[PDB]
Amino acid sequence: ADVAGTSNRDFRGREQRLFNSEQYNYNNSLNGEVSVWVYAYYSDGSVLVINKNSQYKVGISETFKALKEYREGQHNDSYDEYEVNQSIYYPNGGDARKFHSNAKPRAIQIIFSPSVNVRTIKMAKGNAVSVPDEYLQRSHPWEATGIKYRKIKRDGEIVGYSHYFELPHEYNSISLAVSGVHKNPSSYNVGSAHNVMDVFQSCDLALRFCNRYWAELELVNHYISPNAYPYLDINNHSYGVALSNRQ
Amino acid sequence: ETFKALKEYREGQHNDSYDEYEVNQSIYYPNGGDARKFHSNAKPRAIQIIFSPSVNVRTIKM
Amino acid sequence: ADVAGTSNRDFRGREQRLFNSEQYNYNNSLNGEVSVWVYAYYSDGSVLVINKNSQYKVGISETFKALKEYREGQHNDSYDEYEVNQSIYYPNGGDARKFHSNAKPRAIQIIFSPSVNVRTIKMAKGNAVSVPDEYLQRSHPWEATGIKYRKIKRDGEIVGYSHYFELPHEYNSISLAVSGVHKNPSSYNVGSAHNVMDVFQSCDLALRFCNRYWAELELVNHYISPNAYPYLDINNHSYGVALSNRQ
Amino acid sequence: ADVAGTSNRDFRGREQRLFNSEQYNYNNSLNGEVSVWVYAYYSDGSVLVINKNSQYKVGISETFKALKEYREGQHNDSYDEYEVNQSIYYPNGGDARKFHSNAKPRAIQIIFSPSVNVRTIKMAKGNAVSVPDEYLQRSHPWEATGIKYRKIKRDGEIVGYSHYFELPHEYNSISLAVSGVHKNPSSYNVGSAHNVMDVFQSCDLALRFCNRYWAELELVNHYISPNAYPYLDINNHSYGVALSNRQ
Ligand SMILES: Nc1nc2c(ncn2[C@@H]2O[C@H](COP(=O)(O)OP(=O)(O)OP(=O)(O)O)[C@@H](O)[C@H]2O)c(=O)[nH]1
Ligand SMILES: Nc1nc2c(ncn2[C@@H]2O[C@H](COP(=O)(O)OP(=O)(O)OP(=O)(O)O)[C@@H](O)[C@H]2O)c(=O)[nH]1
Ligand SMILES: Nc1nc2c(ncn2[C@@H]2O[C@H](COP(=O)(O)OP(=O)(O)OP(=O)(O)O)[C@@H](O)[C@H]2O)c(=O)[nH]1
Ligand SMILES: Nc1ncnc2c1ncn2[C@@H]1O[C@H](COP(=O)(O)OP(=O)(O)OP(=O)(O)O)[C@@H](O)[C@H]1O
Ligand SMILES: Nc1ncnc2c1ncn2[C@@H]1O[C@H](COP(=O)(O)OP(=O)(O)OP(=O)(O)O)[C@@H](O)[C@H]1O
Ligand SMILES: Nc1ncnc2c1ncn2[C@@H]1O[C@H](COP(=O)(O)OP(=O)(O)OP(=O)(O)O)[C@@H](O)[C@H]1O
Ligand SMILES: Nc1ccn([C@@H]2O[C@H](COP(=O)(O)OP(=O)(O)OP(=O)(O)O)[C@@H](O)[C@H]2O)c(=O)n1
Ligand SMILES: Nc1ccn([C@@H]2O[C@H](COP(=O)(O)OP(=O)(O)OP(=O)(O)O)[C@@H](O)[C@H]2O)c(=O)n1
Ligand SMILES: Nc1ccn([C@@H]2O[C@H](COP(=O)(O)OP(=O)(O)OP(=O)(O)O)[C@@H](O)[C@H]2O)c(=O)n1
Ligand SMILES: Nc1ccn([C@@H]2O[C@H](COP(=O)(O)OP(=O)(O)OP(=O)(O)O)[C@@H](O)[C@H]2O)c(=O)n1
Ligand SMILES: [Cl-]
Ligand SMILES: [Cl-]
Ligand SMILES: [Cl-]
Ligand SMILES: [Mg+2]
Ligand SMILES: [Mg+2]
Ligand SMILES: [Mg+2]
Ligand SMILES: [Mg+2]
Ligand SMILES: [Mg+2]
Ligand SMILES: [Mg+2]
Ligand SMILES: [Mg+2]
Repeated sequence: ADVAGTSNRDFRGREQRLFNSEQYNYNNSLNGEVSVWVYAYYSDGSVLVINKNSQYKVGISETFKALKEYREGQHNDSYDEYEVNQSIYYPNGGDARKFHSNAKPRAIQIIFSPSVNVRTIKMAKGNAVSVPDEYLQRSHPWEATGIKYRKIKRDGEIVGYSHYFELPHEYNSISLAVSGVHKNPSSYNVGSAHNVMDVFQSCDLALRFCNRYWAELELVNHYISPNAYPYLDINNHSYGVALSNRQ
Repeated sequence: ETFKALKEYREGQHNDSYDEYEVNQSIYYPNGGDARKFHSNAKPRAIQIIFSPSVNVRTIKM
Repeated sequence: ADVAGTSNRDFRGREQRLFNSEQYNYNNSLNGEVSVWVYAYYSDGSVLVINKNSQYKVGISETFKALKEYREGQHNDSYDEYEVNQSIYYPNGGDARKFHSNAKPRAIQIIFSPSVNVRTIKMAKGNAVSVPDEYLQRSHPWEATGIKYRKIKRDGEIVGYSHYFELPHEYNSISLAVSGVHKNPSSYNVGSAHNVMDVFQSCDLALRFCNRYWAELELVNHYISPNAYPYLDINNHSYGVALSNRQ
Repeated sequence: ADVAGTSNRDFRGREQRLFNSEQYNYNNSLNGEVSVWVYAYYSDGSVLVINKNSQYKVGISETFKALKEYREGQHNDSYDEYEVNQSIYYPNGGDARKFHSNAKPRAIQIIFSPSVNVRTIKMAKGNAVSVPDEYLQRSHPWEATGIKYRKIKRDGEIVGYSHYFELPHEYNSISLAVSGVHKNPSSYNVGSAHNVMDVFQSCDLALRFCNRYWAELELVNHYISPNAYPYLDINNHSYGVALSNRQ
């Protein structure tokens, strides 16, 4: 046989490159996944991740209460935290024993898989009683925030998209939903009558994952990296795997 | 349902809830947790899916 | 001096081989130990080991209750488990909040040291109220189960004997005692009048060991291997050390 | 065929009677069980049963502490009960908050299977520090109490033997061991040299059972009756099954 790495007959090299290219391209087909992650960062350095993976479109919707830190199997000041919520829903509405709950997120990062179309991304960032813009009567139910997403890149390839915003002020008390649509450069509308019931089934088939990691390092090591997920850390370093035309 | 949601939960009884957080960490990534057991008895041993007879079987997706 | 490994004057090699042979043969003398282990395997992957080591003869006897899983320093549903025992002693006799106690053993392995005589092994596998065979009136107090023991082998040598049985069914609710006698190819009966009081003293001198390990791996690493004990794991792999005529 | 119940050719009737006779006689053979029960009765109406079943001989030995009532999975005043024991071991030796512990047995019943030889029964009824008769120096280690055992009878047959004694006084604070030997009308001594190692193995093979029932009714219904055990209740009623020459 030809010697490795010296000719066009290195079929192991050609198949390795095809194996990667096919994964990249499958994810972008209408048969592929589109995925979103919301990361809520807490002052103790822990991170709640919520992930949803589905065909055609995907999103996540959470209340103010649901994004607060919850330590499984530990004390959580649960009575005082009921009172904190009352005081956040209406000023002076509660009887809490603290000025600032350390369970409130200090920051949110939203990441989409590279199979999203960025122009379809929509976010409803509401106040603590789940209203998008001060009063229901004057609320558009979302903002199209695609222009703010940064490309997470590895070896020159877009491995995902990130929108990050800090919540450093006492008044940053939010509810949050986000949504994006899978790329579709074709003129076959996946929600047109021929396929609309498949998209209804996709609403039931979407898989969700939720967990609190103790540190960004642990999130990088045990969540992002093992699953070949995109990520951007506090030092602006990009994680992910480049696949298109690569061995 | 998530992996976590299908685990056994005994309402109003002890559920080893701290150890079970650690079991989940060890299931999400090998050697990722610090649990005090090899196998969680809260993990399902089996799943049965049943549909009503009004389903069309060719549309079922899992 | 002669060079190592090249002549009959490698006295270090001769002494190494004698050191091993003497241990093998001492254990088989009437001055040596005979040992039994009972392993009760639980559905959480943990393993109760009971070991007894004595001269002349050895055994272990346990109730249904004693073989149930007990987690030292943790919750054990101890009130519900009293009710589980009532329901196991007589059908519908208890008021438990579960159909199957996960503390019930899923399997038993009995292992004897290679100094046992296999034809002397006896087992009383009783029901949950400690009766060998349905009713006392019709019970022979034991079954001689030696024919069922497998040889645990390493490098061609018998390092011990194993009888394993699963308890996979709801009705497998047992009490258990086992017993074996140290080899004695001589015509000197160790229980004849000259030595019988020594065997009575051996009943008092027998050393017992009991502990729950969290996994078969941990049992292999920290119990079986450090002490040069025989074992057979779920994958049918044999552990032990061959000693006869070996360096 | 002949009609049932009218001739010597009712082979189903003959086999039924043989089936019962064989159980009766097997239990009395040297291959059969001999069994002892100790029942400790508490003032709350509950009953601790300890049972031992073995070939050749059988007994039970318990400390003062071990015979005290223990409610599995409930409060047991365990600190105060340590102090009660100190005050029972030596007058004014403890710092308990009660004059009389309700965990002390009010009565003991010892029952043997009908395969015991009554003349071999021995009892060591000690004081609370486990001394048979006031001081060790003057103690015979047992009393042969067979003459006091009553025959428990059903349909004319001895189904077992009972010795009962109340402990109604404040000073009735006891430790207790009992022992009996299986019948052997032969001149083959089961402990002579030919078989002595089998009797040593029987010491390891003896099966034990222990449990606290909440009432004598529950003991009758769920312990005595289902297992065809002999018993004598507080009303002097005999329980058991007659088997010899019976359908
Ligand atoms: N492309 C490129 N890579 C370099 C150069 N110097 C060092 N590198 C390293 O080499 C790696 C890329 O190597 P290759 O994948 O073999 O080169 P390629 O440009 O992808 O070409 P093909 O894989 O043959 O299509 C990068 O990760 C760089 O860190 C350079 O001049 N050009
Ligand atoms: N006996 C034997 N062992 C082999 C052979 N080939 C590889 N081995 C390995 O060598 C090991 C045994 O080596 P030795 O103990 O030196 O050979 P031996 O047969 O015991 O002979 P002595 O120790 O000199 O009595 C085994 O564990 C084998 O895995 C072979 O042909 N014969
Ligand atoms: N033996 C006997 N039993 C009676 C009499 N009257 C009523 N019985 C009842 O009948 C039962 C015994 O019946 P059987 O077992 O048929 O009589 P048996 O004397 O044992 O005779 P075989 O069984 O034929 O050997 C007892 O439980 C009594 O309650 C009587 O006069 N004699
Ligand atoms: N020394 C080099 N000269 C020319 N091209 C290079 C060199 N090193 C890498 N490249 C190529 O340039 C492209 C971009 O790779 P690069 O590693 O710069 O991007 P990245 O990992 O997305 O971002 P960065 O490394 O800047 O964080 C890839 O195709 C890569 O192989
Ligand atoms: N390649 C070989 N050819 C001949 N004899 C061998 C070879 N390898 C090992 N032996 C010898 O054969 C005997 C049996 O050793 P072996 O390792 O097969 O037994 P074991 O460890 O009890 O079982 P196994 O390895 O099959 O689980 C030993 O004396 C050993 O030294
Ligand atoms: N009416 C009767 N006349 C004659 N013999 C009887 C009668 N009833 C029973 N028997 C027989 O007398 C024997 C003794 O039975 P019985 O029921 O009197 O003894 P038990 O059950 O040990 O004691 P008890 O019934 O007095 O508590 C048995 O063989 C039985 O069949
Ligand atoms: N504003 C508050 C906060 C707490 N408490 C009281 O202090 C007790 C403990 O507080 P909690 O907030 O429930 O904290 P933990 O019990 O420590 O935590 P958890 O409930 O999560 O286990 C409560 O039962 C409640 O009586 C209160 O009166 N008023
Ligand atoms: N891997 C583990 C498991 C438990 N624990 C400790 O043991 C205590 C009790 O364990 P937990 O798993 O919370 O069980 P329970 O309290 O019995 O059950 P529950 O929490 O469901 O009421 C915990 O607070 C925790 O301190 C631990 O340190 N490490
Ligand atoms: N069949 C049952 C089981 C439990 N319980 C009640 O629930 C309480 C807790 O149950 P238990 O079985 O004792 O479990 P734990 O307290 O969790 O474990 P442990 O006792 O081993 O520490 C008990 O006090 C008892 O009141 C009950 O009424 N009936
Ligand atoms: N003579 C006694 C008896 C009890 N106590 C105290 O009261 C507490 C409770 O008593 P205890 O006898 O242990 O009863 P419970 O806790 O009710 O029962 P258990 O321990 O069996 O669960 C103990 O920790 C001990 O401090 C004491 O000081 N002196
Ligand atoms: Cl497509
Ligand atoms: Cl010897
Ligand atoms: Cl016989
Ligand atoms: Mg807990
Ligand atoms: Mg609380
Ligand atoms: Mg780079
Ligand atoms: Mg081998
Ligand atoms: Mg409890
Ligand atoms: Mg206490
Ligand atoms: Mg009668």
